Amino acid sequence: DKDLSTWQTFRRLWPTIAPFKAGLIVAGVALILNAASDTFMLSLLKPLLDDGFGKTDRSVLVWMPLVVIGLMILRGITSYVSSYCISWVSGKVVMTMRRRLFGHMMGMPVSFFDKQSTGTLLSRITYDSEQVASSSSGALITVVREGASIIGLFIMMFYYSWQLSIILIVLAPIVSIAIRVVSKRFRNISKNMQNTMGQVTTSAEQMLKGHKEVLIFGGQEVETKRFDKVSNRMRLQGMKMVSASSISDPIIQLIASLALAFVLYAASFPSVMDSLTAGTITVVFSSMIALMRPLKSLTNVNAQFQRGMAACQTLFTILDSEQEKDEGKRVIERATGDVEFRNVTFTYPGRDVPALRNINLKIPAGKTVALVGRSGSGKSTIASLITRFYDIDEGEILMDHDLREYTLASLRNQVALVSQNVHLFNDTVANNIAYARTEQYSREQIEEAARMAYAMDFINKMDNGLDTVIGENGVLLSGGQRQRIAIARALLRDSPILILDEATSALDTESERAIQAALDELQKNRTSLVIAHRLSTIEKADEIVVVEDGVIVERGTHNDLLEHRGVYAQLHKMQ
Amino acid sequence: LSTWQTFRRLWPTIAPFKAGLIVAGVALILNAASDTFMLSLLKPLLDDGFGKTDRSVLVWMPLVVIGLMILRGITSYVSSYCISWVSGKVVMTMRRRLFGHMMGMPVSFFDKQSTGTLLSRITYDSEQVASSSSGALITVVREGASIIGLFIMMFYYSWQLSIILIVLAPIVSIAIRVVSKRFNTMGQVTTSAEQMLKGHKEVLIFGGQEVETKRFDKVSNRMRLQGMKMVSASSISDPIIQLIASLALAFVLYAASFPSVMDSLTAGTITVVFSSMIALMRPLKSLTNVNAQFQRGMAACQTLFTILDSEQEKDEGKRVIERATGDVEFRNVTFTYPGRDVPALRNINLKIPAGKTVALVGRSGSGKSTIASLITRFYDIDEGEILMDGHDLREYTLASLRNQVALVSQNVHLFNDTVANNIAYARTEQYSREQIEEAARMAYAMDFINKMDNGLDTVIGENGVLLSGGQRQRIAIARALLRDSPILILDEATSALDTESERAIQAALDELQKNRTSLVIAHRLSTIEKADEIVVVEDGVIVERGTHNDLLEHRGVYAQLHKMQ
Ligand SMILES: Cc1c(/C=C/C(=O)O)ccc2ccc(O[C@@H](C)c3c(Cl)ccc(F)c3Cl)cc12
Ligand SMILES: Cc1c(/C=C/C(=O)O)ccc2ccc(O[C@@H](C)c3c(Cl)ccc(F)c3Cl)cc12
Repeated sequence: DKDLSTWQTFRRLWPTIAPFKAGLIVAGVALILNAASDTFMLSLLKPLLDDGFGKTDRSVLVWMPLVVIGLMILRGITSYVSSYCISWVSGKVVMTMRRRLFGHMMGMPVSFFDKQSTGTLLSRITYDSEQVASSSSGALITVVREGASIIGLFIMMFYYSWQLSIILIVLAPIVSIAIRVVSKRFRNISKNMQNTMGQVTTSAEQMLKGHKEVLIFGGQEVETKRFDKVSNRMRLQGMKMVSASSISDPIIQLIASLALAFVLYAASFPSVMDSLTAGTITVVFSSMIALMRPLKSLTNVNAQFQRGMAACQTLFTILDSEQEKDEGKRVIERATGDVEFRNVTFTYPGRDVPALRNINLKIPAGKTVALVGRSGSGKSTIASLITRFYDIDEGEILMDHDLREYTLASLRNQVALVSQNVHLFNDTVANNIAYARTEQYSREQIEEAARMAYAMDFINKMDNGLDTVIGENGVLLSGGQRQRIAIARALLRDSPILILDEATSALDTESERAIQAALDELQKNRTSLVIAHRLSTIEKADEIVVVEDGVIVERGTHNDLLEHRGVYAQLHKMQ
Repeated sequence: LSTWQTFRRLWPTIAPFKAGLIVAGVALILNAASDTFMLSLLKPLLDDGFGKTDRSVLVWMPLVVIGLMILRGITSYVSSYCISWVSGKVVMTMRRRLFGHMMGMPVSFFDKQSTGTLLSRITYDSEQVASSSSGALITVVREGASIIGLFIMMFYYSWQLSIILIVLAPIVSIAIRVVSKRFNTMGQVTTSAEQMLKGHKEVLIFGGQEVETKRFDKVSNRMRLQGMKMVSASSISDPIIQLIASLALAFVLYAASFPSVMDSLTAGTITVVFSSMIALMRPLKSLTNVNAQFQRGMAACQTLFTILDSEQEKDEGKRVIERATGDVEFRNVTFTYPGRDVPALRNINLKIPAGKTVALVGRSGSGKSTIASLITRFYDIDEGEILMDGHDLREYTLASLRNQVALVSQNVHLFNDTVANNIAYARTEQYSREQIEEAARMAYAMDFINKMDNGLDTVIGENGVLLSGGQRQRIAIARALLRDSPILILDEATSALDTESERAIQAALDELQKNRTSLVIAHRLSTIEKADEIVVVEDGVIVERGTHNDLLEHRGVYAQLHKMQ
């Protein structure tokens, strides 16, 4: 199962890697020469013992130290080169994975974000994309280098004492099965301790975060005894974790030791020790010893690699997720702003009570309409629907054509959102007022935008004034100032359809007559949809609609609904 | 001086277990000795086994190797188990100590530091200390035994070559020094992605996909460059070090050529001498880096002694109250958060007559929440006096005082356990499951509990991954209801009001607030208008108050405040 899953996942990833195939190829050749350094250095023992102590000083003297120094230079160079090439390929593929995930997540449905913590996604894309590369790199390096060295060593063993090698080979399958069984018995118990440590973490974190309810409700004994239990289980699982390998390693090298001691017990018998010499035994047996590390490394590569692909899969699924549905094909430059809800009903995902039902309303160009009604109702939902954050279930919302006929980009350039909870990207004030159009709007343009939004009183108080850096997640700006900055954005862009949210707005602003003048100047021109909560806007609004339980129950003018004096006057009395 | 004083402050926690350390130490000694005895055997094999003596190649070697390997494996297993046992015991003792102590600290301690930082103190630092110190001990003993076991063999089998190597060791040391000396962007990646996911709403309108894509491009590529840089630096270091060592060894071998030397050497003598020289390269590497790891361990440990030496909140109150159906009163209370010098609360006087619900409204940042924080004595005041039943809150022992208050807030933490057990938190045995279940429906929390797979015995699993914002709130109400606490503190600033079933929560509050003292940081219109007294807070002071004939018109701020929300 999992070999197949991991291999299809890998064939998915190879497109991302193939552009850096040159780096891969180079690293591989360097690894080959690296393994040959070691092979050719172990060969150097034969001429040393036989000739250099068969009465010849030239060997030990002139060249042997020279060749060793040169081989070590070669080893170091192959080492550094392979290291660098692999680290380069990995850096590239990791960064590529990350740009893919970022670009994709940016284009996801809003439902995807309100539901998931920003963190989990952020953490996964930084950690997993690095792990895929680490595991893949290690696996490749192992196969190449150590599979080259086992070849070198097997051939050398066969040239020097063709006989002894086969005794090792015939022993190989049963030794392999023995080692594999011993390995599978004990060492495969990381997740046990991962669970237990997750419990340690959970207890500690619940106590630290919920410190205040522990204090009020007096659960110190409960939390304590709980930690006493889980920490001891964590201890015991750490000890079982070590015991696994403490038991499995000596056993395994003992098995290999038996195989080698049999080979050596044949070294004493006459048929083969006659042809051979004291220098050949040395190189052959040292080859066999050297082989133990490559064999160990190679028989764990599937573990390493399948792990890498198991993380690559969690990245791939995020990529496979469905992005925002966008099939408009219609584009509009500077819409007029004639927005009409016809028979709109809509229920948020997962819920079972519609946030809106049979909603019918009409907003003509250049004029405003206030959505007042019991807090918690669907006026906010109405606002959210015009931007296609959520697709209605039944009916149709028209802009001049159904919103879903329009490209999301074109549809969204028509809409300007002014609320207190606007996001302040950490950057200059000017670049926050001209978020994604720094190239299109002049400095004087931005200056006048901020002036007309009655924001310059608190900008001129900044450190560098208008070029001061707001952000750092918005500490430097209060809400009454965030509103005016949002208003500056909207004035600059001069979008044809405004969505104004005074719900979250703070009317407790030392400067709110200025916020009111900014709004008056903002909405002179264009269609406006206010989730109203101010005396000023409901005073000047062209139409007031009263919403409860996702239904429009009364429509009319302020004065006409007070002459009427029905539900609107009930709200008037209440607020 | 500090690096060792910290270890001696720590040694008391370890000394109960020195019994394992010494056993591990002997095992390490014998392990080094086994590895040395095999290099010893190297000479008999060659010389004797091919001084025309199959006696050695059949008898000596095949069985002595197996014996030595058995001993090696057992010494390894034993030292492993001993060190692991002691290390587990100390990390357990220390994690338990830190959990208890941190829990006993005041809220002033938690405001400064992140919760995740304090969690790291328990999960990692406490393990890193024992890790680094265990590794220090093992390196010291094991490799300090191997180094001498090898040096002896070296000088014995050929004093000539060995002194030649020793005379070179100083220069080699200085050289490896000079090169091992030559041995933010991640924050920008996490930030560039996090403030994208934050402003996804603002990125979709204004069309900020392009500018964000290229911002990321920049940041990601910059960290890729940094990440390659570090590995390149690390990579080059060791090749050069191996080259240096190999130079010295090649010179030694050029020396073995001279006839005065070679004559002493045999096929086996030189073999084992150079074998031990090479083996010595890993003891030396380990023995030069050991004090660095001890340093980092003891630094992590003095971090935790900084935590342990901090003081737990003060509970000198010797007064107990079984239960207090009584009023809480603020008498000219003034407060300033430690570290700030502008009082969050100036001269304040506030009465919450028993049974009555006093709803206090105030601007989001104001000291309205500070009041409810003061009643439970999360912080002590600077001037004034808070009386519960006409006696200073500080007169009481904190346990009794907090038994009288129940907190209800959306963000109330739900601890990984059964729904039922969360409702009877810290008093699971006291209340019968009938009491619990009644408390559950009385809070309208049952509408969603039976939907759960095991209902009331379903466990909130994986740090609270199951429940909704609005569900936690009804569970908190159930907890306070069941406990039936005289003083109700109801936090509605964190409430998250827009929910699927808010009428349920509202009626739950209706039931809870009734015939019970309630002090609510109110945002809801309903809990406000049907409250006994409304109290406005502006900055550190109270501006104006009002009942039901005054709720009609307030002199101060209430008009605009009510108009905003
Ligand atoms: C020692 C060893 C490990 C290592 C596992 C670990 O260290 O965890 C892993 C896989 C192996 C597969 C075959 C095998 O066959 C023996 C006959 C053999 C060969 Cl073919 C060559 C040289 C030898 F020395 C031996 Cl003994 C030994 C193996
Ligand atoms: C190889 C090595 C490391 C390791 C550094 C690293 O790996 O980072 C660290 C410190 C050293 C100090 C002296 C030294 O002297 C050489 C001549 C020597 C001796 Cl005295 C004994 C046996 C030998 F095999 C060698 Cl070569 C070598 C050292």
